Amino acid sequence: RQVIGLDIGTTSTIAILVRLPDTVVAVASRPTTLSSPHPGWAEEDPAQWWDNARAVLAELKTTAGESDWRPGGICVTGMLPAVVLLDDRGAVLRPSIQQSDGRCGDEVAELRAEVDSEAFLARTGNGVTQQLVTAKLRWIERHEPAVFGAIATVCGSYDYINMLLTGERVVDRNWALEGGFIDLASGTVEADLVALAHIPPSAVPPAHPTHRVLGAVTAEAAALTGLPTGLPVYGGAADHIASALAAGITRPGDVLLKFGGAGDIIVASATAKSDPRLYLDYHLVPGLYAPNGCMAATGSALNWLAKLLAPEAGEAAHAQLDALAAEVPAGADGLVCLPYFLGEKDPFASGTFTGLSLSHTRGHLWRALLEAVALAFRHHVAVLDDIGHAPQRFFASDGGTRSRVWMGIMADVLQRPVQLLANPLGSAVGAAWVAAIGGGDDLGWDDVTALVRTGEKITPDPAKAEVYDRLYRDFSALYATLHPFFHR
Repeated sequence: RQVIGLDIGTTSTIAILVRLPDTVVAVASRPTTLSSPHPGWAEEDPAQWWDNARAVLAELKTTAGESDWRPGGICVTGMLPAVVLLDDRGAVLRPSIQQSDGRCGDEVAELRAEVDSEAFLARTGNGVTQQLVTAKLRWIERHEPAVFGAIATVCGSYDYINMLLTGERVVDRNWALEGGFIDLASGTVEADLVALAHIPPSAVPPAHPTHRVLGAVTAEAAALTGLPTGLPVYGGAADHIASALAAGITRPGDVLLKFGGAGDIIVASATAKSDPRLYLDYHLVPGLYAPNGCMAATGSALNWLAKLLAPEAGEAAHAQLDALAAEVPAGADGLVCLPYFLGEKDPFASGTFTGLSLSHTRGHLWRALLEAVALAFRHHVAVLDDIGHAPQRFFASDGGTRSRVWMGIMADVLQRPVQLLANPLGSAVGAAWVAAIGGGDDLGWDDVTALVRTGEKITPDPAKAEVYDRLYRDFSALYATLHPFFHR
């Protein structure tokens, strides 16, 4: 029994064909262009998503061949919240504004001055930020009133592709929630909330939950994509959440730790409870929420430091530095690092190394950074705990998992077992799974992990709890001490 996931990614459009329960029959990809017409702008062409999607779906069929082509449902995921504008005829008004876009600081300031940023965050479980569809909408109204006045539909990237597939008009709950349109209490688009963006409430399509069938592939879209006519299409899926699912975050208390360029932490919870510190999403798993967080400098901060410390080491840099840090005690001999090189995610704090002496070596520096990143991950976990999400079962994925030293450090700091895994194909897998569970009940959400490369489960050394606890206390006190100085 066969199923497809499609991922409308930021620099890449990826589709996979899975034969259940545990086989990836085919993978297709295509590059996507991130434009920036002015500094801090991040835009994409929704017509390239669609062209990418047609190519990659058709290639799936061409790769697997007709004799192994029997797809039974498709789910589309991608980045969010992207802002796509359609006029009354369904045509794209201007290029899509991506979530990394930075053009709307002024409107964020107004929004923040015009509503209670806490009441708001308690309401939508997301903060008043440039990532709100609402902030980008206010910017457009003031900078491109003609675009603004022509808006019949505002939606996200994968919502747009789904419309092209089914002719339905909806958005993912999660696009609307991250976007600022949904009240957690009601789980629906609120007039109230749309009004803030000064668009008519008709301009935002009804929200739709990922796990439910959204519609079927139309005749036009069968033609353009190769997909069978009438193929069931599921709700669109938020990319980072589908990634959490694929990593096996399916039960309340499950936590994913993503050692990417920027770090993420994603947790499944029965508790919906916004917090100034952590953003909220619905899980794909019905009934669950997915509080999540991001840290700006993670693998990026290591790449920076590896270049400084192993200038002409090439790729071996990390391997070489990992080895040095290995020979260095936990806590790095009194080194304490704050890892906020782009800021953190509150203020504009900055990277700090302290406790340095002429005895420290490149290994201590590398280690201190390794430990600091771990420590920031710990802090999130403590926050999750505080809010009542009860973090307990831990997974790590992405690039940093290739470092046995880093992961040993992570576990010793967290003082819980950490299950390492590889999930290279990414979010597309979380998406195939949604359609997998919709086309029968021979499978649980649970079962996704047959599709990923689960690896070593690392146990902490309990004798390290006492040093990392004190380091944690130091890290915390370093930041509290340097706060006033950072906001001088």
